[PDB]
Amino acid sequence: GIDMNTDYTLEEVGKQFDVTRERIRQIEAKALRKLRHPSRSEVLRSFLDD
DNA sequence: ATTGAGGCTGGTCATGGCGCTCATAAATCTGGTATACTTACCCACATTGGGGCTGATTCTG
Repeated sequence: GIDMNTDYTLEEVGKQFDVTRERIRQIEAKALRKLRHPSRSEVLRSFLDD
C-alpha cells in the first residue's frame, strides 16, 4: 500500500501485468533478495531503535 | 563472427494455515404481577430599578 489509496492483491496485480502469479512471486522474491544484499539500505537497517 | 552449454526468463500442481460464514445454546437482558392497613419535605461598596411618597402646577366645590 505505497503511494496509493489501497493495496492490490497478488492475483489482481498479476492480471493487470499479464504475468502469472508464480512468476510475480518469483520476481518479488528476487527483489527481496536484492534488497537483502548488503552495501544497500544502510539507513533502512539504521531505522531500528533496538 | 558461429555454434556448443550455463543462468536465467516464461508457466505446473497442488498446498496450507487463515478468514469469512452457518449454526447451537446457555447466560444475559426485559416486561410483568403482588390485596389486613400505612395519605402536606426540610463580606464590604457601587450601581440601577421598583415602589412609596413630595411637592407644585391644574383644576375644584
